[PDB]
Amino acid sequence: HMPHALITLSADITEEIKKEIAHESMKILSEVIGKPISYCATQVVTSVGGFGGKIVKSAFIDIKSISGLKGKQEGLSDRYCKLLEQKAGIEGGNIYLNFTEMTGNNWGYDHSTF
Amino acid sequence: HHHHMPHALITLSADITEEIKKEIAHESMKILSEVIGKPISYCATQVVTSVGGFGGKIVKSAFIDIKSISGLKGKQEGLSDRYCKLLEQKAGIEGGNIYLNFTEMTGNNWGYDHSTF
Amino acid sequence: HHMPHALITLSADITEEIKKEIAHESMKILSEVIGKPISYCATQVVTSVGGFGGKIVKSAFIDIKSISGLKGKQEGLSDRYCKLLEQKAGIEGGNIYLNFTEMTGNNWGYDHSTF
Repeated sequence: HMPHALITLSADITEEIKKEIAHESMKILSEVIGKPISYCATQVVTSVGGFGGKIVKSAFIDIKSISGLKGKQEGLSDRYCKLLEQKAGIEGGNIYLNFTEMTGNNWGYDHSTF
Repeated sequence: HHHHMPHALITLSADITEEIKKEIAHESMKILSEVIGKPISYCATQVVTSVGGFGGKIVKSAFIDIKSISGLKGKQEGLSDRYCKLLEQKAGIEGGNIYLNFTEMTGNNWGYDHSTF
Repeated sequence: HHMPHALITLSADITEEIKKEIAHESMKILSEVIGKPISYCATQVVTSVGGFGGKIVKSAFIDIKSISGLKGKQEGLSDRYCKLLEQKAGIEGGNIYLNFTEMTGNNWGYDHSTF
């Protein structure tokens, strides 16, 4: 399935906390999408962010994979919102998520495609 | 009367202050709300500082990823004009060094506050 | 008129100069493999904190987007970027994911307008 999470968040957090978020994100991907964690990936990007016209700690989480998302979107949102709430104090009302299934031909990994 | 949930992820490579980045995020959300037509409480924006190039040269540039649950069809031109005027005014980025993408998402692929749509 | 773009999110500890070199080479790769002139090839290099397989390690995610012109070139594109990131940033091929997306022109904005 090759799940990936690009997490763009604007909290003032330590680098350690960013690493813990990346770690928990890969665990979340494996547990909810159901694949072995060795193929789960995550990048955490620090941003300057706003929600509803206000500058507030917030996030956008871009989930992409070679299928495996259909029906699992709700569970992933609840896990990620609890995580960013727990590690960065970001409110659920200030987090957007996106889920996108990609065909193998448009998925690159280790010099090749699927 | 119809909920659209617009988002703009702005990746730009200008040398600008954090305050100017906040102003960009703020104006971006106003632009989204005014042009896509939704209440601004549902418009969101993240500004990401990058190292960037255009046309083989290293130059002030940006990539603006606009996403929503519909509401984009026909509004892309107006959005391109307002964002290019914004990044030019605040960061000095030329219109010829900004790319934008527009993507309409189905509700089931949109997460918010522990649930989906 | 393909307008290729590469958004490179990588978590290596590299200099700003090296990041410019990656962006510079990225546009050349776009121009050479998609077959277009480089004047419309564009790239952003974004520094992240990243992991692969539950561990924190240098890794990358590469978002390749254009108005078509990708169909069939993805294999070649993955090979060049994986070699580029290995050579300039020491990132292993097994810690790089890539995505390819063809956009219709009406959903492609540039210089105050669309296509």
